[PDB]
Amino acid sequence: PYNRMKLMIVGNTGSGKTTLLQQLMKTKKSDLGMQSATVGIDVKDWPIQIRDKRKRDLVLNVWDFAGREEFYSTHPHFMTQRALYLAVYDLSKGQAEVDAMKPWLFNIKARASSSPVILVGTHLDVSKACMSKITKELLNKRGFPAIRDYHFVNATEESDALAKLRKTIINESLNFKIRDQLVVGQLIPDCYVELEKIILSERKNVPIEFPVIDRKRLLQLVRENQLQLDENELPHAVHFLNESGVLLHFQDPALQLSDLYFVEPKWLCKIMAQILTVKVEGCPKHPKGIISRRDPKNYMTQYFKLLEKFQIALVPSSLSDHRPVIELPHCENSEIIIRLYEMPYFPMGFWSRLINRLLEISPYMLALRPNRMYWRQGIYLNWSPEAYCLVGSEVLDNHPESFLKITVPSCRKGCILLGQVVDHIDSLMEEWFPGLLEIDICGEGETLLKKWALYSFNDGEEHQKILLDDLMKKAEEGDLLVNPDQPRLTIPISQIAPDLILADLPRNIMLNNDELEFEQAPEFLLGDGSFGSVYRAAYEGEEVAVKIFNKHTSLRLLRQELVVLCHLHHPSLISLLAAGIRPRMLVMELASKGSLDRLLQQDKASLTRTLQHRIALHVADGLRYLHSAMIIYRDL
Amino acid sequence: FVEPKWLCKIMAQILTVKVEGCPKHPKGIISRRDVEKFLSKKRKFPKNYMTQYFKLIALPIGEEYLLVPSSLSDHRPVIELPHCENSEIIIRLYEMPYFPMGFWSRLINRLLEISPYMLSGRERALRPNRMYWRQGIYLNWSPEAYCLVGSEVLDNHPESFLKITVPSCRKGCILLGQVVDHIDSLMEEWFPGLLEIDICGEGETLLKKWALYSFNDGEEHQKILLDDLMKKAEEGDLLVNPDQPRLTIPISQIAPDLILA
Ligand SMILES: Nc1ncnc2c1ncn2[C@@H]1O[C@H](COP(=O)(O)OP(=O)(O)OP(=O)(O)O)[C@@H](O)[C@H]1O
Ligand SMILES: Nc1nc2c(ncn2[C@@H]2O[C@H](COP(=O)(O)OP(=O)(O)O)[C@@H](O)[C@H]2O)c(=O)[nH]1
Repeated sequence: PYNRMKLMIVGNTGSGKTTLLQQLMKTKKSDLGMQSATVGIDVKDWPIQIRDKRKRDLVLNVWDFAGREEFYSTHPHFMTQRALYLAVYDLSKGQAEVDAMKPWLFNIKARASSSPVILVGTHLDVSKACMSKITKELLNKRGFPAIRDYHFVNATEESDALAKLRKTIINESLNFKIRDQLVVGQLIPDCYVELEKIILSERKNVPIEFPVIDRKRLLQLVRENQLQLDENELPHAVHFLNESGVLLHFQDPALQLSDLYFVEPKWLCKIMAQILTVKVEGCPKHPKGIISRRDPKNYMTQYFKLLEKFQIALVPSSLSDHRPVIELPHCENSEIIIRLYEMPYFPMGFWSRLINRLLEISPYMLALRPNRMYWRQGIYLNWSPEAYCLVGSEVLDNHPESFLKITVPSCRKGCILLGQVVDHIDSLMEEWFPGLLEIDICGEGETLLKKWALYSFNDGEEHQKILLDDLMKKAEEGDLLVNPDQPRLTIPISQIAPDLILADLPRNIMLNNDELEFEQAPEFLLGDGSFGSVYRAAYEGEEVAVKIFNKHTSLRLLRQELVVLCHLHHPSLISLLAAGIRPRMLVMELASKGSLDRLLQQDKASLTRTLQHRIALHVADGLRYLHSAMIIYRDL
Repeated sequence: FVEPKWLCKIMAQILTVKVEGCPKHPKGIISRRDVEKFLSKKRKFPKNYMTQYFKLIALPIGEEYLLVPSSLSDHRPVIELPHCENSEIIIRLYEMPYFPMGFWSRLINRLLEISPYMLSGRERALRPNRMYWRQGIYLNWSPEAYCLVGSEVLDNHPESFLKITVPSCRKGCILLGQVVDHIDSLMEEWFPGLLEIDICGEGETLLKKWALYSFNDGEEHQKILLDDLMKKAEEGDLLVNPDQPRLTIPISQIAPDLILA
């Protein structure tokens, strides 16, 4: 059995975070009479030898996150889904700080959507006990994560309330049980436990200034002991240990640090927050937010290399919260495509990653350089009055949510930019915050995020753009135009959302449904292959092979495949001819003789002993072109 | 005006309109509805006169919103540029002891004419992008034609500067010439004291105009005040490095306006 969880503490800018934990841990000393606000996340671990019939002496680690808003950019890295979350009221300012909790709870829901949260009042000596009303009214079960219990400990001193809170923590930890698994008492191989023991023992035998450990040292320690791990067991073992928080290791190939292992996580977390606290009150030659290389044994390079790897370097935090007024050339309600991403709150590490994803993409419309101005919530990378992209962030009147208004020109060069930024935002959103884009069939189908598109029938002077949900607009794919209740006038789909229709791709891949005849229902035209999804049809008067896609392939994935398939164009590689919707198909050249495997299986005599050379030459040419295109075929 | 207090405090009130909730306006943009609702007394015709007496404060934008160049954000945005090589940008500094009162709002108002290429109606127009702020302006026709006229502060210098950056191209030279001509007109009409030739200063004025150059790309910019480049262009057309008389840079790229380039 494995008995180890994470008890993360959550709250804002000064509350019972480092004070509550002391009596929760029953730390008697409390030598620091006046302690400062937390820098980093302050990892600590404390075992609970439960004095009852059950003897599961579980040891769990607390990560009491810093509450100041300047460290908020790095917190979502350490928000795992295998943990129990706390919250702190600061009941001194009752009925007000409960509202201040809502961004934190929303972030917890976005990151760890299936973990219980326990709310804890941290003031009784001062004041205002009506906060439990609002917690029972709007904060209970309205989009927020699954609240389990709420407490009102005095925090300054031990008491019956604190004991009840500790028992509640014990009960909720021992009854975690995500999707009926009972994590707190699951079963793992003993090799993992032994590796954890040796790692936490070696934690005390590393240099303080640099506890980073190379993979060679880990292979040394596995050799010194009698572990039964091989090269094929470490990639899962260290990942499981990382999920338990014993040591942080990163498996992203793009960020070239997977060789290093970060034992003693508190050191790494504290170093991550050192740059965010240094300032200069001198001459403001540089705008607020930008910074260059300014001040040990070769560690200086590794520092900002790690910051760049984490994308904390230009410091996206403390970066010019006020935006300068921007006056676009064409804003006559018809030359601009606008899309909105209405969400209840902005997730913590959203903008610092977003303005760090579109930033590095210089080869747009492909290498020329774009002008750019960065603020805490925008990019606005613009090339010319006819080619730009403004990814802003405003609040609508009489609207408590947060919006992400992307404004792009509607011309040829704007469709590409809109589809390329929408794809990046969607990928970020589904990769970092899966709890937001999560369907909710139970209850109303809110999904928390409503992606709107703005459209106006009148060619300018409409004075207002009508909203339209992107899913409802997507279901309107039967035709090619949208129209109101008064159908005398209509708007093409391409002008208001050129990403749903395959418009951001090069126009030489138009479906051209008028001249295409194709019978999907019969199977005698499926003869290409055997029980496949490819059919035979005729397009432009020529015999071709179409590839009908099932419901599995999403539109975004298909577009991401087509954008790289369209630019290949070699005479030894099957070249695309068209693609389109109704249904999601793909037309390509028809190989008259079919694949080579069937011929080898049944027509072994057809090869005239010199075709065996021509096939090899053509395949070699194809492989040469593919490797010249810096793409690896991987399955031939 | 029989009551000066009323006029002064009306100007003050228009300069201090604030709305809760962080509305869709970046700092320095006000809407007529907001200003009418902000003043507790919702007058009918005096509101029209107040919006019409701003011939002094609040320029009209789109007949529904007002720009207030004296209340714009004073935080210089983190702004990059297409070109960043020393041989691809022309930089002209205007060193001053201090910024006169109303200088940075007069410069913006003057720089809101849009015809540096259309030549005052010879062509139709060419609308650029703009990034107004209290101490600067950015105009962008293309990644090859742009202008950034903004204040700058240098290390260990108690003065204030007006660094103008343009691309080192033909359109960059056109923009530099137009901007320099307009700024010289503004300095001549509204702030003659900075251009005043002090006899006690012996040919020295509060304004000093520098051109930044670099013989080799990557090195630090060196300053030469224009009153020497005028004579050096009277003699020849090239600037020569005194240490190495082979690194020669034309005056067609350090200051094209001197030689009518
Ligand atoms: N353009 C074409 N002309 C002729 N035959 C083709 C063409 N494209 C594919 N085929 C053949 O039709 C069949 C299609 O195989 P396909 O690539 O769809 O297989 P798969 O990806 O493993 O299967 P699936 O996607 O259905 O799970 C194969 O036998 C292939 O050789
Ligand atoms: N009077 C009083 N002060 C408290 C109480 N709980 C916490 N504090 C104060 O809050 C501080 C804790 O700081 P903390 O929130 O952990 O720092 P942060 O995590 O970086 O925001 C301590 O210095 C305490 O003085 C309480 O119940 N009563």
